[PDB]
Amino acid sequence: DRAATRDAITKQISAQQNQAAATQKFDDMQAEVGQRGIVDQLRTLSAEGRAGEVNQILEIRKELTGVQDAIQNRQYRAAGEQRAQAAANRAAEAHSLSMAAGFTREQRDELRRDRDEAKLVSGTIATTFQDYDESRQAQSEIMRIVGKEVGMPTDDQGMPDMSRASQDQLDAFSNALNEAGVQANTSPTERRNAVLKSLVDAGVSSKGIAQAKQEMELRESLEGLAPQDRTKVEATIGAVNAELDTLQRTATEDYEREVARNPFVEPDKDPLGSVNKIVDKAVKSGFGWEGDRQDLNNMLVDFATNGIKLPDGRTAVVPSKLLEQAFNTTNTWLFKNAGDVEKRIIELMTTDGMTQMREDAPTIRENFLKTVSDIANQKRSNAVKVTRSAEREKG
Amino acid sequence: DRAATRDAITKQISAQQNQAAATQKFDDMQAEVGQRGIVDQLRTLSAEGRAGEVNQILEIRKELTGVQDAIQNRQYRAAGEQRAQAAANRAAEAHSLSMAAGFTREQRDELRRDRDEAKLVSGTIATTFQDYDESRQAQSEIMRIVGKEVGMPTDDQGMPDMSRASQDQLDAFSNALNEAGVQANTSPTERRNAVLKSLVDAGVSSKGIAQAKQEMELRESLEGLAPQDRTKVEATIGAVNAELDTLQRTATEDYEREVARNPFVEPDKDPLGSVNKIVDKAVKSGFGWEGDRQDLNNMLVDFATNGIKLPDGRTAVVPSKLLEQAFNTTNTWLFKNAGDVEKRIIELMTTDGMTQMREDAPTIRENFLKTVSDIANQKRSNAVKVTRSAEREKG
Repeated sequence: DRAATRDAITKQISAQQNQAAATQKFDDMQAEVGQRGIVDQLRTLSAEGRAGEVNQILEIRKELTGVQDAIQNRQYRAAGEQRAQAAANRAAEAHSLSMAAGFTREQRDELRRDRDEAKLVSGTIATTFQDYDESRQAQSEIMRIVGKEVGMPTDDQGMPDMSRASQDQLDAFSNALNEAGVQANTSPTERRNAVLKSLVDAGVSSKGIAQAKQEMELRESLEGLAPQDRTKVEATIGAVNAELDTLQRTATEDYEREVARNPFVEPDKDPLGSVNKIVDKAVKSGFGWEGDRQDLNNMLVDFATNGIKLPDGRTAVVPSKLLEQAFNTTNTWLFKNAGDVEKRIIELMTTDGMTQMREDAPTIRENFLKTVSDIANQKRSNAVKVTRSAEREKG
Repeated sequence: DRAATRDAITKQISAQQNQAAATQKFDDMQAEVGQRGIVDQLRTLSAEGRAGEVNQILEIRKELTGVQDAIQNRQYRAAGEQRAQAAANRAAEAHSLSMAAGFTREQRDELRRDRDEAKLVSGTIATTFQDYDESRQAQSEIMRIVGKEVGMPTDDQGMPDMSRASQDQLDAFSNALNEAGVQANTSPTERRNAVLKSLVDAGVSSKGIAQAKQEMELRESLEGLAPQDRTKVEATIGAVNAELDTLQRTATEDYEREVARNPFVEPDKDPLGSVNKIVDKAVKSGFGWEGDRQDLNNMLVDFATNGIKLPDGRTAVVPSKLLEQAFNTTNTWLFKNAGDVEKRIIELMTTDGMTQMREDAPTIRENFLKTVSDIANQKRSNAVKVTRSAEREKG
């Protein structure tokens, strides 16, 4: 548990509560309390994935090949995006842990703050849209009932067809609206300002506000499109983002392989419980500490918790397999006292190649974070440009 | 493990990281993460093999014999090429190990460097094409959807037929492009310059750059061809390379038989653990070392690791079966002390025929390497000439 005093906690903590609320709301929505729709998986992680799920809800070899190709492309893109996001989250957590040596915000927590603001924006927008959808369906019930009562050309969804509805056809709906209902449906403006206020309540930099406004314009444009036109637009967006996706995924495999090579770039809390077995290797037919197994365990967990005092004047946490290979010598009789083993680990951590790898780890970590941030920014930028160009061209 | 200090490592190490990245990317692509295409094996080792796999994806006795003949010829050529490549790789590794006696680059590592540059070029180009293919399919989804919407003559692939598409037919695609999409697809230029920069990042001699440019021109020409015309062109390339393939394969059997004859041309790390059994033959009813089994093992592994001091002033590593036949005499009582057995092996390695075979091994090894390099260069040269001539003749 944490016993630290919050005190002012002006930033990164109100955002923490807001992101906790967003996560619990997403979990509750995914749990599907009661009976609802979502026949398919309906992950709704992103706009492209949500459009793919909607399509899933919806000569012969032509369509047989086309449907399969669409499914394969959508699944590949979504899997790549989600794996990249998870890897970036893990890398950001590792970078924050590494920087937390020594509320000490600096550039690392600045990057953390902007990424968390983006995550908060995305979660809040998804929650707002999900909440709106239920009201849309509830009101569409009455739109369909009224349309059937007066009688308009309708399809499986029940709402009168936009293309087939003439002015006289829409006159029945106008008369019904004049009669009762009073459903203004003006939310497409009020909505975003409300969200803005919530963001103002949370505290967001101008970049996050711009991202939220762009998400509003693109989401409203997408909602205004017909299902077929919406699918066409989202698939064109996927095509124009394909090269960015390929660059992002390739960078992710490169950086995760580098992580697999480097323990310093990614620590782990599991080996904190592993070190005990190494203690056993100091006892079985071996001359180690003079009956100081508890002392050895305490000093090893301290070293794996706070780190060794590097001679340069810094403190670095020793990883697991480097520690065990340092302990595993040709004959254990050489390493008996605590001073000897700490001198051994100190001199081994000061290896030239090991040192170079140590200061290489944060650089590659921050490069990975910067690259994924730039990839996301470029994806959003090309998406907003294409969507606004299409909207202008249509009308 | 290796504890050497990298320090500058300007060459052959950045290339090492790049080739490691290429190999892991190839392994990941071959693993087929998730669901994708590639109904057949789809090895995609070379252009000819990839074309054969594509054909595999695609009176009566006429076609029955023709398909079988095509499959047999393609399989034979691909198997010969891959076996030759593997044998050449093993020979190059053995030559590097032999030269490493005594970062000592010389002509052997110059040949290694140029071969590694060629391998890096091939791997990077294959990875770039594989990455591009997914985007091509994703965008072809929308091209097919739009073409079906407006309505062009189409086949199982879904894209409108090039020959059947008139100017008026392509006017629908032009209007759709003016409408939305904004898919420039200008990569066929930017792509290669990007690769060039990566090569500039890696560090490549001018010959490698020329090879990469030729691979670009031939790959783009192949991509521009129709499937039937592409098959015709690749089969003509195989026919014009058939004599080079025959020369290459015959040279490979000759040189691998010579390797089977000569241990000096190809050592092995396995007998390093085998020598121990010979030690047993020195104990069972035999007068050998005076209780120095560990000393004998240490001296034998040293001899098989660093080599014996030849009287000429050089150091050569003794092979396995020559060693065991040196030890296996008519009566083991003659060879008891270490000095006697080392004198025996020294005088046996100085045999006139054995010596001649010793200096014959590197010569035949480098001849094999030069021959395979020339075969590859001539194959690429005739391929580029035929492809450019065909491209000029078509248009």
